[PDB]
Amino acid sequence: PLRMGGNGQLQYWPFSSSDLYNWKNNNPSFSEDPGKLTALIESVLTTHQPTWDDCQQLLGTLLTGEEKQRVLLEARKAVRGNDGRPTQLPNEVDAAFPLERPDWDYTTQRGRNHLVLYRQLLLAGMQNAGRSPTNLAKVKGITQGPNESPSAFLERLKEAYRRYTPYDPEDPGQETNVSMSFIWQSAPDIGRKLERLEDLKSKTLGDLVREAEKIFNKRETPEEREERIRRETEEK
Amino acid sequence: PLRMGGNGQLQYWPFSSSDLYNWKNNNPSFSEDPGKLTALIESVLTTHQPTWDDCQQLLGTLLTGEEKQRVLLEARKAVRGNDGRPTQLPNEVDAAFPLERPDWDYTTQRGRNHLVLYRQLLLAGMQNAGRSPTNLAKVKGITQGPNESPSAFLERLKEAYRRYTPYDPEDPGQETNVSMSFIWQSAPDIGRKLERLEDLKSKTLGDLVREAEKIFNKRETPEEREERIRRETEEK
Amino acid sequence: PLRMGGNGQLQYWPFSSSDLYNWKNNNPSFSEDPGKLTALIESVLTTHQPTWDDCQQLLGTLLTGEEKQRVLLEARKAVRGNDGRPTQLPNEVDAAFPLERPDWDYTTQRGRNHLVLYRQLLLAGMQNAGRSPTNLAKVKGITQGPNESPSAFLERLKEAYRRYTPYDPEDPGQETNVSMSFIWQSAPDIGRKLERLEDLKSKTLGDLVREAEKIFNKRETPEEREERIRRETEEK
Repeated sequence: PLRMGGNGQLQYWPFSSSDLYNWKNNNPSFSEDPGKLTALIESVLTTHQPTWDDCQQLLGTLLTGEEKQRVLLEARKAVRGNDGRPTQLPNEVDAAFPLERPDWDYTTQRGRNHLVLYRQLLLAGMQNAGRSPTNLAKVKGITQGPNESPSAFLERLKEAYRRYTPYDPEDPGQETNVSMSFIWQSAPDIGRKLERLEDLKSKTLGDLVREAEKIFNKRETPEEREERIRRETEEK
Repeated sequence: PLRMGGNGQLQYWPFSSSDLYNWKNNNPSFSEDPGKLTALIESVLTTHQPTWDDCQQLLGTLLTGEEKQRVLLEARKAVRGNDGRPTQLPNEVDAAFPLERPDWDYTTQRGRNHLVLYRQLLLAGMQNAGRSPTNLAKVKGITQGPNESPSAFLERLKEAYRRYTPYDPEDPGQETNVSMSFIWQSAPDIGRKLERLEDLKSKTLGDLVREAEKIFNKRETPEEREERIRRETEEK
Repeated sequence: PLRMGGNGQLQYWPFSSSDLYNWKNNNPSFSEDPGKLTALIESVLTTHQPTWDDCQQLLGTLLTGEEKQRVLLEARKAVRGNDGRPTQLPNEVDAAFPLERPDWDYTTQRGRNHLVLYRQLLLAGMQNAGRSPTNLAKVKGITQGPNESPSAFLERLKEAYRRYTPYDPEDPGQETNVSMSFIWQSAPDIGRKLERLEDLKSKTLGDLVREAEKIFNKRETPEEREERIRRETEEK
């Protein structure tokens, strides 16, 4: 890790093994649920400002051999040339994301910039390695459970988009797409009412969740329903 | 109708009733399939350069009383103020889309500009009146038939988006949304292969149609299949 | 451990015993799987910049008496003279990799260089001690499992090369050799297709893995197969 010392100079210290093992033990494996470790590592990359060697310990400790490999190749595939486009030119790929220890000096602006880029590419690698073979059926299979809140259902639906499509459900250009899945795959009472909303085209994903919550939050308690039935007094 | 005369001056002539009645008789009613008459009228608005009175004959002849009313209110709802935003200010609405004969003189740039705008708003009115209550189930219900070509299926899917959602399936921002429905609702053999395409995220709607056609075009003729079976020679 | 202090001077602190014991407890023994501890120690040698005494604690804590001995003799066997060749000259061997505490002063370039070399030789020792009696049958016995991904299979195949041959499967000169084992020992459907690839000679190990993944990723789901069978409608 690196931190700005009291003297205005970066200061280095190695990761405590307790932190590394705690991070490992409190999360699923990367393969089981890539989002978990990816989010943890994204955070650490910022708070701990790891050097290249530190990143090797992170990866080496939190990922299996096969996972790390996937991530590293994905990171190298994320390198861009000075024209902002992908590049497979060995020297450019090696310079951005070296597989062997680089001579980066954190006391230099040059070293720092490489470290920044390296960390950014590492994150990209994990994000992309966390992707699986596109399978739209998995997205269509996310249906709101009878007790499931609209916001909880939406999070599961977004997770399926992330895992099983190339589309980022948080992109502004995907909003109507996620919105349509949300409406279609909500519980039937909710979906029928969302479909009938006035100025439906104008509803954001957040609007739709709030409208679904109004219906859900109108759940009509089991006790209440039973009481009504009892007071039914209509016989056959 | 108006046309540029041989002397560089606009020339007026009334619609032949044969054209009006032919247009009516060769198309479904607006209610049955709004796209038909809307496209015909959009074309005529250009080729025939109708005046306000001509537009009344068009509407009066091709639409029922109830359809025309819907269209006219939809057209007035499409009027924009000078700030490009909707306006319900009577004077602005009346000036753009008058319900009673205006004093527009086609020999004046002023008259011509009003005519242009009027025609544009009329078209907008028809496009919007042609919309129905949002019903996502209708879009999910468009499934490729066993003999249906991928391009024919895509056109039916787009028609459902137009009729039963507020989303324009031709908008660039809707492409991934339409693409996902196209993949999910294609015939199962096709959908499974489209889902497995390399660099799926990179495929346009046109790309997906071409890939689906390759599979469809690999239909494996009934005769061929039967022949194979005959030459099976595998008994039980 | 050593680290560059805020004053530009190396600073020493002893290993926390919690780190040493955590490293031990979270890994297999060296004998069980040498790669585990070797990779951990390679990392620590960099991040913790251990002195000669620190290295004795590392080895003493993570290895058994018999393992440490193997490693130390292997490290001394890795010493090179100034002509880049092996040397068994006592003074040269002792100077590079001393068995008794040396007078290396980390505040001197002389001391630092010896420390660098010592750590490099220690790593070499572990890498070589981790080797076992050459046994090609073990490499031929690595066969892809029916559920095993091509990348997971390749990692197991490389592990067998490391453990049971003198060849480094990551060497550029071994690529065709590993490639041929990969093709021959892949699952039969995959191997038959890899063998038929156009311009096979041009395929890297990475290319072959990607081609095998396309076949594997075409696994034809059990459910799918069953469905097909049901819809078979061919009786006997």
